[PDB]
Amino acid sequence: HAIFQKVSVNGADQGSLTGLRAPNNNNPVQNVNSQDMICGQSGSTSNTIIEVKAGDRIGAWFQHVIGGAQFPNDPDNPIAKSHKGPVMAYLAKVDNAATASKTGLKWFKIWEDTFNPSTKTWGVDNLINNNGWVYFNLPQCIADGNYLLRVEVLALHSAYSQGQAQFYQSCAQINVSGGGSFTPASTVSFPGAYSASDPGILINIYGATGQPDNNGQPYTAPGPAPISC
Ligand SMILES: [Cu+2]
Repeated sequence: HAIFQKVSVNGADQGSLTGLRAPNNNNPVQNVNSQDMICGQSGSTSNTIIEVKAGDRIGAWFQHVIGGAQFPNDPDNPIAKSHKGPVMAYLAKVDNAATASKTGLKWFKIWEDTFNPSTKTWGVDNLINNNGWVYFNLPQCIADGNYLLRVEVLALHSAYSQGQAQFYQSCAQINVSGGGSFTPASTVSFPGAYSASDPGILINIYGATGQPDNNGQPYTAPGPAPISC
């Protein structure tokens, strides 16, 4: 139960919900065909378009509730330790980030922190270790102009049952400067890219004693592979 609710560019805190299309509530989206799977549920929107340069270090801040922790010593801030799973980042080219409809956009994945079989660590584990933040670099090669940056936590604690995997989502409205000439080799539709019966969505991640280690097996994240320049 968390909400990506704040961007940071090379450390520069862009402000709570500045240029964010983010849910009001922290309830999970579980129907992978739902329109809520693009930028999460409808709720907060913004008129800001975050000015970034191709290559910048984007940090995305997840917290239990809007504002941060729901109460002093909140055990589920930034997210509950049980919510093991990957975190994923997509881009989609638009004319005007502020106006653009979230529907029908051609998405492409730029980054993912999935699972490490050896160290037994998930994307969410790093999320928590980084006090809610998730850092990644915007690819150098992408072409200038407006994008929707779509960061997405996938929690797989109950994902052993069909349609019980949990998706947490939000979109930063951004604009890219000092870019290249990379158009994606292929794109994916949202909703559409994820199938409920995927190895990464329908999956039991619990080992013998019941620890969420995926029996030290390599996780296969949903959607396309991250791009490369
Ligand atoms: Cu939850």
